[PDB]
Amino acid sequence: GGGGIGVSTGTYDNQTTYKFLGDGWVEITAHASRLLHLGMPPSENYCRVTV
Amino acid sequence: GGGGIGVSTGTYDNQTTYKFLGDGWVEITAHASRLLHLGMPPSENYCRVTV
Repeated sequence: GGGGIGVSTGTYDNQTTYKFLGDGWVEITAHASRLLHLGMPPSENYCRVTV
Repeated sequence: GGGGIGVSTGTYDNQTTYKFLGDGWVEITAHASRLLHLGMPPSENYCRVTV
């Protein structure tokens, strides 16, 4: 159904919309979309490191 | 009644009001008030002057 490997699961949107309401009030909706690169953690163990 | 020699007959107003309506529309009402000095016309006759 909605879930599928070949179907996209979201929409890229990065635009700042300005909605002027009244009496000088402004609704500023800021959309931000970015592509993220994640890699394998050097270790899978939590570590107490001392500097 | 409303008319009187000692009563003022108007209000001095010289302010630019900004009324934001919506969708970014602005109603700019500009009030302007000035004191005017008028003197007697050098002549009371219409004149066809040639330069």
